[PDB]
Amino acid sequence: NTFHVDFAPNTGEIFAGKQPGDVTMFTLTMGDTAPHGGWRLIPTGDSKGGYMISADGDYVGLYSYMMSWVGIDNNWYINDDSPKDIKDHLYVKAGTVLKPTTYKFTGRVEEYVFDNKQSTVINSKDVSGEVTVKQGL
Ligand SMILES: OC[C@H]1O[C@@H](O)[C@H](O)[C@@H](O)[C@H]1O
Ligand SMILES: C[N+](C)(C)CCOP(=O)(O)O
Ligand SMILES: [Cl-]
Repeated sequence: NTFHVDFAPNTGEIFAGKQPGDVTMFTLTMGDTAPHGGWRLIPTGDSKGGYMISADGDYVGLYSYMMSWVGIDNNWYINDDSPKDIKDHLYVKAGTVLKPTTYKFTGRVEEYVFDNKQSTVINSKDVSGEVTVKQGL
């Protein structure tokens, strides 16, 4: 089926400290050419509520560009009817302190349709990814 999703950690190195600017932790690309109503990311496990979890026991908040956070529902969502693959990124807010360790994210992605118009889930995939933060000496 034409539904597809790519959840990948960012290739570039991340450095421990107060992040100098917005830094992408993960890249998320999902799409379908044939009809649907929208898309959502439901964080799972210890990612509950939009969080990366460190091997030091720290949660760090993830933010989105394309989608919008609904905490009442614990999901990022975006409503769009179009074939164009959605280019979205999970990132950390500037000034966010990162520690030189391994940050994990688990979730599941869902696709839907509106009739009428309340969410019916057409597809799901379980995304996950990790990013290991380097150090500045
Ligand atoms: O486009 C409808 C959306 O409404 C939001 O409130 C909800 O959190 C999403 O899961 C989705 O149902
Ligand atoms: C934005 N969030 C509520 C999903 C995560 C929390 O972010 P922050 O409290 O780490 O800034
Ligand atoms: Cl957000």
